Amino acid sequence: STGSATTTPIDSLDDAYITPVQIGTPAQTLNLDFDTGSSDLWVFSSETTASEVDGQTIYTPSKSTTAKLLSGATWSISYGDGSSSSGDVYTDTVSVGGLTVTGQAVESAKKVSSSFTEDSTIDGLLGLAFSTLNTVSPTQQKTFFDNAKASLDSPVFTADLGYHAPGTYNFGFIDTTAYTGSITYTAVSTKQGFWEWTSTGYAVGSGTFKSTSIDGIADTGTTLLYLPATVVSAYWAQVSGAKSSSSVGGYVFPCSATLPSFTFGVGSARIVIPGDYIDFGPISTGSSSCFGGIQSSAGIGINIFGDVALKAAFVVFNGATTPTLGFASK
Repeated sequence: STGSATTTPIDSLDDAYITPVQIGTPAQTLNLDFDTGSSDLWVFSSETTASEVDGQTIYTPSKSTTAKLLSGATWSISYGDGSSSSGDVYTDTVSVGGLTVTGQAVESAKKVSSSFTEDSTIDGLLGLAFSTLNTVSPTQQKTFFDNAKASLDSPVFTADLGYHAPGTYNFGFIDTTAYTGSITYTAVSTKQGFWEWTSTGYAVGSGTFKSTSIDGIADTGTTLLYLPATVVSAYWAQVSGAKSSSSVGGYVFPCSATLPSFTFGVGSARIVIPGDYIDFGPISTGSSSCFGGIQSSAGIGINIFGDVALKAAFVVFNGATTPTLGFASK
């Protein structure tokens, strides 16, 4: 089997991407944030505290003939941005882009933090990191990918995120029309439960490439590119008037600037992030200070190749017995 679904930016900045997902019988379609940095499929639901719902579409298990309470199971998750959610668990039929899994754990939120409530466009998350990170207790659950894997034509999914445009998540096949050149594969460590890999270095603009190992994660659920402070300082030093602002919470730059590109290495290959991808616009409405898309990881504990980086590539998440990542230009 295969599946193919379009993913759409939630706003004009590509802050996140939503992908429609069918849950239950008859189908209830929710728009989920596919997150290769986490392993829970959770939804706004009929159980969510009413004051914490503001415009989201909810899953109502009582209206699904295939829903079953997963008795005694609870979940609770905290993300890198400080957001959180928790609740109880149903199993139900879940389909993405024509690919169906029966018996998927659908984590029903009883509580969500303010950042979820305030984002009316995101009806929940679909985790695509390794199932060792799933938070369901006392019986850990598998991700949609892990449950689909044995049925897929190939044990892979691909992320093809757009810049200010829709893109695609494919399951079970690699669309050879969706990228240019060849795919470069690189090793993955699953020790922390992430799609963790090592970039071979970077360049700023037209500058020389610096060969240096940068361990980080491929995380579709993170907006920005978070790299070591040395790398990030070297990038923003090429932008007149850029500075790190402790009041704003990262590097800002004059909105009048033209940003340089940023290149990262994948083995001997190179992915180029155009400068425009690094512009996240005014820090507040009408400001002439703009927020940068490359920020320091120093306060996180891990480097994160988020959407700024991933949207510049066609990315293969190879879930074979030995997992690997692949990157191609597009």
